[PDB]
Amino acid sequence: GSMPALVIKTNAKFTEEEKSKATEELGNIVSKVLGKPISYVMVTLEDGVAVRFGGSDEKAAFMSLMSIGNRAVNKRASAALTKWFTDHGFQGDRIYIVFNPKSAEDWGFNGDTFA
Amino acid sequence: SMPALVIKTNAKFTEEEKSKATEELGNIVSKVLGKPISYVMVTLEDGVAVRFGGSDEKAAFMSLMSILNRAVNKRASAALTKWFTDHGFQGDRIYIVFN
Amino acid sequence: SMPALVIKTNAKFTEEEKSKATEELGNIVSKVLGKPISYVMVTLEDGVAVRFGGSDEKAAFMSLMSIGNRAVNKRASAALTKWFTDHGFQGDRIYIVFNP
Repeated sequence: GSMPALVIKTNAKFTEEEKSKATEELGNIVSKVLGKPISYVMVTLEDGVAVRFGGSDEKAAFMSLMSIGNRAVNKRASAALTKWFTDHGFQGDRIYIVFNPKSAEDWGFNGDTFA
Repeated sequence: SMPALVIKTNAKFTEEEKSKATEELGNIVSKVLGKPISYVMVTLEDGVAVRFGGSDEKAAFMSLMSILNRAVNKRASAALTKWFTDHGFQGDRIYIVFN
Repeated sequence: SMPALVIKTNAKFTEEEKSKATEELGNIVSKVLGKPISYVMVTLEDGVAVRFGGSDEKAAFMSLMSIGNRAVNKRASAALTKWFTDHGFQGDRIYIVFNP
């Protein structure tokens, strides 16, 4: 799981400072669970999004975790990312996490691809 | 058969900057993919909270969806990244994912 | 097994307009994918800068994420497009991509 990117959407409304802290902390979580250095970790966080999950528009979050190229790692990543949100008052079953792995030739960085 | 380019950045653009970006980046995609000019869906969200390499310096995330190959992906990465480096972004803070 | 519909538009919606849209579009996903609404995620972003066919006229982009066929995809496209055309969008400015 190299070059990971975590894209987050939530209907919660965060201050600018809350988002700055969130991208740091969620990025550090990604770095830790995937065993990748923080220098390649990308995090995007969009708040104030209209979200409905299970028919309810209560607080919820949608996340996609993308990376270059695992049952075990996915479970640890799901748990750790979900814990950041439950630590901030979200119900865990309203945290939707999807994983999108990619081949090196499908990842652009620094104007090139790693293939 | 029409590609889609989804763009997110923590940079803040004026309306004219957004208008020019979706036109120019859309035309880059059309040209590199061998599609007609304007035959592309482009979305651009600015002011997004972004962190890359631990830093909240200006950065951009792009997803390019086309119903692509190793060679075309490299040309697309270079051409899209050049647009951003020409507009003040660091080349190593541009992530492009191909689908 | 939990589908997600991600919507972006350059239209501007009120909070009440967004609430109604996520409800009705989510109900369409439930029906066309044959999944209970408890499994369906909908996100909606308005005020997005969009260009489609070279034009920044009112338009909507949708990505439907669900594990998996031509037949269901055709019905999904038709039903989701009808919601937008019933709510003031031009049909040829509705773009839907499927990600299995």
